Amino acid sequence: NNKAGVTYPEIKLGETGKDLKATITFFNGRTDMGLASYPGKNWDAYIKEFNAMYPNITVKVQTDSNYADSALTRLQANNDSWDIMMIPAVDRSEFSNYFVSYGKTEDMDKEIKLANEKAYDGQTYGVATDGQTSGVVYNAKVFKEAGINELPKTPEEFQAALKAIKEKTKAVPLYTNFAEEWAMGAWDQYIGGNATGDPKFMNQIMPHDKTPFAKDDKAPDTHPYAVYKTLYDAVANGYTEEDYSTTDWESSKGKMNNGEIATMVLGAWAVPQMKQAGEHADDVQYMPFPITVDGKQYATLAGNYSMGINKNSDKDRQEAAMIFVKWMTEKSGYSKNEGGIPIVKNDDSYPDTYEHFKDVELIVDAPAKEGEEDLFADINSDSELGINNGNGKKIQDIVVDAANKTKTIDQIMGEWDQKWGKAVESE
Ligand SMILES: OC[C@H]1O[C@@H](O[C@H]2[C@H](O)[C@H](O)[C@H](O[C@H]3[C@H](O)[C@H](O)[C@H](O)O[C@@H]3CO)O[C@@H]2CO)[C@@H](O)[C@@H](O)[C@@H]1O
Repeated sequence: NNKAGVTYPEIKLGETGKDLKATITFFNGRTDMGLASYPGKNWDAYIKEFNAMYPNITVKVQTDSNYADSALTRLQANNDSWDIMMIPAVDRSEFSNYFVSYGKTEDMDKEIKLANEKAYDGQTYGVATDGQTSGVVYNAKVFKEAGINELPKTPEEFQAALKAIKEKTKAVPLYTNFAEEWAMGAWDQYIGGNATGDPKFMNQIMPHDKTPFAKDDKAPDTHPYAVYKTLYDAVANGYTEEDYSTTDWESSKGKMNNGEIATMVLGAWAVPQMKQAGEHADDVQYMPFPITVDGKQYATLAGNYSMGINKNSDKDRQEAAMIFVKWMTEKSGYSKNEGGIPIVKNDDSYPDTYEHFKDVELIVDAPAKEGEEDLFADINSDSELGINNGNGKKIQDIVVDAANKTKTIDQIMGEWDQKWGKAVESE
């Protein structure tokens, strides 16, 4: 939907669009970085640097809490109040209904990592702010006070860790952030590569499997089951916060930094935010999610939120926005301050955030089989599980079910399997 016909591979930073005078609006969920008190480089700091190269492209930022729903509402508004947003849970087959293409996916694949993540039909509609993994944020000082001198790598070792933390320390062993739906929905992030070591599990096995959530009796501490059982067991064993209904996200950052929370199950993007939330940065560390597959640990490599451009925006703003995105990708250093993997395609660097990952194999999810690019998304929709789509409510239900002992983890996963397998048959 490119009005200026300028594509991302064609943009020569500091040359292209130097004649443009426009104001563009950047809508994202980093409310922290919209504040003057951000304990790092905030948005204005980046924009000031961008303006040294493009002084006549004014970039303004808007941010919203509960971004996952606000962005969806903003797309329904169908207006010009934004030029760049972080793409929300829009299906691939709908990208071209909202966003401007950055180019052919085969061209963008020479420029960025993950060019086919936010893509459809050979066109790329999203550029990730950085590369992400999911793991566990943990306070190493708390871990030392509890006698834990090596990181758990399996679910049983993880629960034993939580038992030691609760026994020997005052830290909340694992904080759920139940009250944040996105924080609960983030458990979906662990069920593919992390849990199976198989890049083909998410997009090629799950849409052809009626029971992806059942326990794997050949390796019962692997596969999606083991992921969600970890959460179930943390709550049921009494290793989480006393009141799940009153969790608070912003204050949990400080509590992790000061050793009042021992672990939180979050992506790498969360580590600098909590390192910075207090004076004890060096106690806040990042570990692989504790699953091991045949002696090895794996982490899915997938994008953070991707930057998408409004097809409503006029010709000048579309191009200015593409120039800003390219500047964020190639120049800003944002990935390096926000716990990110750089998105420039053949940048092999990585922040110190991954210093416990030296033995971990990062694997990008395989795409769908040729011809089934929509099969997973359709199954997900029919089943209403919303896997990796923001449905945190299904995760909240586990916390409630575990805390109240109304259902076993197996009953819950069987219920998911019924809904998923019915959807699989429908499509
Ligand atoms: O699931 C989509 C996407 O989620 C990414 O993680 C997001 C969170 O979903 C959430 O939006 C979080 O918002 C925070 C923000 O980082 C900061 O802490 C601010 O103060 O508070 C808000 C919550 O109100 O931001 C992270 C990072 O964008 C990430 O897990 C992706 O891999 C994933 O696809």
